[PDB]
Amino acid sequence: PQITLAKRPLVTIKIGGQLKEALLDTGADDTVLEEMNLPGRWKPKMIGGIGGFIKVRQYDQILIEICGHKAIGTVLVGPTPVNIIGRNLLTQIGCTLNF
Amino acid sequence: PQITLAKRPLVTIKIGGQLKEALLDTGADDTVLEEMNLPGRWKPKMIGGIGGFIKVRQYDQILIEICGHKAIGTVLVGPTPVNIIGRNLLTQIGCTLNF
Ligand SMILES: CC(C)[C@H](NC(=O)[C@H](C)NC(=O)OCc1ccccc1)C(=O)N[C@@H](Cc1ccccc1)[C@@H](O)[C@H](O)[C@H](Cc1ccccc1)NC(=O)[C@@H](NC(=O)[C@H](C)NC(=O)OCc1ccccc1)C(C)C
Repeated sequence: PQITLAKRPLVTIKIGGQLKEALLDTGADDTVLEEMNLPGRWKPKMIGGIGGFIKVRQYDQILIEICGHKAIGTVLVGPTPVNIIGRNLLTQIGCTLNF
Repeated sequence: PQITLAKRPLVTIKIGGQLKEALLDTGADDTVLEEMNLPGRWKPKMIGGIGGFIKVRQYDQILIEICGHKAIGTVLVGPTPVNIIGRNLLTQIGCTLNF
């Protein structure tokens, strides 16, 4: 589709067999999900943003469906106040910016 | 222009009599720039992201140009490590996400 930006670009996703919404985020290199249960091995990492840093669990090879398109890749889980799909999955679903 | 997302979507902007590089950010409500001098007597403002909140300065009716598309709006300034163009300006230049 084509999504305008007068509102937050919040879309429906499926991950871990759960429906959620997430922000399609051109300014995020990575994908960061609100605190949840995911099965699998992970490893601690740390990410930085506006407020500073946070600890997150990194999981690789996680599948997510975003507005009907599938992507598989790394996902970080931690205390973000919003789920964020970053350029790592956005490129897989063919997403681009246009003006 | 069509921008893809293998790399950070950095473009060149003109603001405040200065040329700068910044990130087109669909997950930023507001535009936020690294410390510079701007025209006007600013109002304080709180913004949050990954890691909590920071206090920044808000300057309204600021002239900005992005890839030759002019826009006027609020621009915040404070301790971002990167310049960010938020949806407040992205909608003015007719920017959309597409897939
Ligand atoms: C991982 C990402 C989330 C991202 N950071 C990165 O990509 C970093 C630098 N990458 C990285 O990989 O480094 C860590 C690392 C190190 C070692 C190993 C592994 C990893 C990030 O924070 N990205 C931000 C840009 C940035 C980049 C570098 C440094 C600082 C900032 C925005 O693009 C990103 O789009 C976030 C998304 C977001 C939205 C909401 C909550 C949390 C995060 N938006 C924001 O941070 C913006 N906030 C907003 O848009 C908020 C929600 N609005 C707002 O606060 O308005 C007023 C308000 C007032 C009162 C209450 C509420 C709101 C902010 C820039 C304006």
